[PDB]
Amino acid sequence: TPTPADLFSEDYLVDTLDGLTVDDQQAVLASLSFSKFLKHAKVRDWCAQAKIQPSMPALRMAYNYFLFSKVGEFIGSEDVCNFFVDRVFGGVRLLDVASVYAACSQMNAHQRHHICCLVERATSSQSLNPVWDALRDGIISSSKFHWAVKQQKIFSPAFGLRCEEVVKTLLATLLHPDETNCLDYGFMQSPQNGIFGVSLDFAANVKTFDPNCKVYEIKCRFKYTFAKMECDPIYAAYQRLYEAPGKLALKDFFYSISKPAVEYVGLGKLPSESDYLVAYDQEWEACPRKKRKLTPLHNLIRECILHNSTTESDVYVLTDPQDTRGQISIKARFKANLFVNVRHSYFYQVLLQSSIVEEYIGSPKYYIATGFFRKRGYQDPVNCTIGGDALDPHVEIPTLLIVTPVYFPRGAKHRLLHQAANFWSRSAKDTFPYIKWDFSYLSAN
DNA sequence: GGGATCCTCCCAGTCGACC
DNA sequence: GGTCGACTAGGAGGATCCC
Ligand SMILES: [Mg+2]
Ligand SMILES: [Mg+2]
Repeated sequence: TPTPADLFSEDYLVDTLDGLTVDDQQAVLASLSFSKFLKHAKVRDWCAQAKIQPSMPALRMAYNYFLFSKVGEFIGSEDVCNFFVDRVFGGVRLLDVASVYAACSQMNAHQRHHICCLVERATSSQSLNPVWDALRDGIISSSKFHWAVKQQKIFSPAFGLRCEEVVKTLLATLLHPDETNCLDYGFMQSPQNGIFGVSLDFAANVKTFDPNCKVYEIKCRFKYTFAKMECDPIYAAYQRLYEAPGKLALKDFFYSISKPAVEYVGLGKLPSESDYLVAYDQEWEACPRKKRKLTPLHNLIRECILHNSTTESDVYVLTDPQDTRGQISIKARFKANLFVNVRHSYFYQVLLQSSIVEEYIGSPKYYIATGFFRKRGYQDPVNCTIGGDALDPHVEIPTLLIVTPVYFPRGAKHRLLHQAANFWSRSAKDTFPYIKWDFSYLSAN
C-alpha cells in the first residue's frame, strides 16, 4: 500500500515482501490485480491503437501470464509461466502486452483449462496465500454473483474462518471418515470467459476434477447461541431437541428466536431473502402471516423451487461435550423437509461453483453444510475432540449440523450466468472506456 | 461474513368515501 | 351494503456498527 508493486518491471517481489507479515504482503499484492493491470500505461498505450480491440478470456489469460511472472518465485511455483512460454509463446519469454495478448488469443480451450488448473493448484493455500487478493479482483466471485445478477464493485483501486474449519472437521471426521476427500481448493478462474471465479470449501469421495464426488459449501449460523440457563427459551427448545431429535422439536428450536433460519412458504407465495432455508409443508407454519404472492414475473424463482423441493435435508444433532467429557459426535441424525431458499445468496454461490466445476470437468452432488454454534460456557470442557481431530479451545461450540442438497435447472443457471456476465460487461465498459472491448464472443460464451 | 438495531419501501389486507 | 379507492399493517431488504 505504501509500497505498491509494478506488474511491468523486473523488480523482485521477494525483495519487497520479506519483512512484512502475511497480511501486509497481500496489501502489496493487491496492486498486482487485473484492475491495476488494465489501468497500466503499457496497457493503455496498447489499447489506444485503432486496431486493438481486447476480448475475454484472452485478456484475462494475458493478465495471468504477467501476474505469475511477477509472483512465480514468491509462491514457489514457476509452472504457470513455464507453460505460457513453452506451449503458448513458441518458447519465447514475451515481455510486451501486445505480443502476449496475441499469443493468448490463439489458445484453445484445453490450454486455458490447463492454466486455470495450474493456478488453482498454486493457490490451494487460500487465505494463507497473498495472491488471493490480487486474483479475485475484476472477477465475479461467488460472493458477488447474487449482487451482480441483480445489477445492484467488480474492479477495485478471521473468527468466522475458524468456525468453517470446525464444520469441515465435522464433514471429514463424522460424515466421510472412510473416504478420500479434498479439504483444500485454490482460486478457480473460468477458463471459458475469465470473468467468473470461485473456490470450493470441501469435497467428499474424490478419485485419485471428479464428476462423481460430493461438493459441500460450508456456512455458519450463530443466532442460535444460548447460555445453559433454565429460563432461556432457546436453551429449553434445545434440550427438547437434544432429548427428542425430530422435525417437531426442530421446529420449536428454529422458532425460539425472532428471526429464524427457516421460513414457511405457502402455495403461490414468494419466498423472502431473510434466510437460507424454506419449508413448503404447512406443518412448518407457526402463526399466519401475510406474504407476497408469486406473480407471473417469477418464472425463474418458480423453476428453481420446482427443482428444490423434493430431496430433504439431513439434520445432525451433535453431542454436547459437557455431557460426553469432551467428545463431539453425532447423537442423532434425521431427515427434514427443509429446502434451500432459491432466492437466498447461498443458492447463487453454489450455483456459480457448480457452473465452474463443470468447466473444469468438460454431475457431482452439491450440498450446503451449515454448522450452528453457541458460545462456550463456564462448564464446557476446554479441550474438546471431534473424532480423531481436536477442537480449538478458542472457537465456539457446534450444536447442530444441517446438510441441504442443492439442484440447478440448466435454463435458470444460464439466464443468471448471462445476466451477471452482462453486468460485468457494462461495468468493464464503464470502468475502462479507453478499452475498445470486444464482447462478441462473450455474449455467446 | 454474521448478527442486531435502525431505517426505507411497498405489497396486501384493511378500511374509508360513496352512492 | 357493496365497489372501489385510499390507509395503514408488517413484509421485506438496505446500510452501519459490532464482533
Ligand atoms: Mg464458505
Ligand atoms: Mg458462513
